[PDB]
Amino acid sequence: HWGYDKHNGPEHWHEDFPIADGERQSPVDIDTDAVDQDPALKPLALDYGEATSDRMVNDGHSFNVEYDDSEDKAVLKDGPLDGTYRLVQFHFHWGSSDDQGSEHTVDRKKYAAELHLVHWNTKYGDFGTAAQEPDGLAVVGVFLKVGDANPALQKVLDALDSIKTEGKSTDFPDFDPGSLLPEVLDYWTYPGSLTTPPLLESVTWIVLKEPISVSSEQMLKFRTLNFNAEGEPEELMLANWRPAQPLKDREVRGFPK
Ligand SMILES: [Zn+2]
Repeated sequence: HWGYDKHNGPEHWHEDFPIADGERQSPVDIDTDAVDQDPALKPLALDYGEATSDRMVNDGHSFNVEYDDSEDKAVLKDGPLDGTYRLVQFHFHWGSSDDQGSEHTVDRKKYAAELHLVHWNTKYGDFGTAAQEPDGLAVVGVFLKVGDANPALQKVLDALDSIKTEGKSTDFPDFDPGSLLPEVLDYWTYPGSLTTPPLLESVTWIVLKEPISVSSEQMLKFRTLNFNAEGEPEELMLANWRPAQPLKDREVRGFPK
């Protein structure tokens, strides 16, 4: 049962999921004195106005806000991409104290948490087919910097008491995922992987340069979730981040530089 504790955490994942030691694993440190420009890169296009959130679910690893991805209500295009990517869900990673918790780092700096907006390439018909392809998935990562409380985020945090344990779900309508974005969408990109098992090497990462905020009090709420199901031994989600993995000569590109 993979997790984040000392016996089942990231340093052990390679036993059941050997791709953990792969060529294109995520997250990574983004060293900003090593980032390259590429005139092929474009502005990020996030078309989220019509998005329809459905529900929030404690999956035993984090919690996911699920979207209707049966059509193009919430899509990602451009940036480094060459197709149309539908938003299926977003979730977060966070740490046990506010000084740590992001998966990506920027010149070794750790934010308090990181938002992952997970998308899949429509041409593959569904998420599972897409997850097996190098160009199949695209994840937008947004740092959460501890400081000012964030009203958009509060709406997510207000629902977490309804999904405290694994397998619980709650209705969650009308949440605009764009409300969790910075105003300007400058980004870094590189080829990588999912940051949880199965760790599949199918993700084009788009990591936004500008964090959104979170308060220290808000951060407490993330840590109240339970990894386990009702009636099982409790183990709170105090931390659920994978550390930086080796870049292995992949190119990190930046837009606009
Ligand atoms: Zn994630």
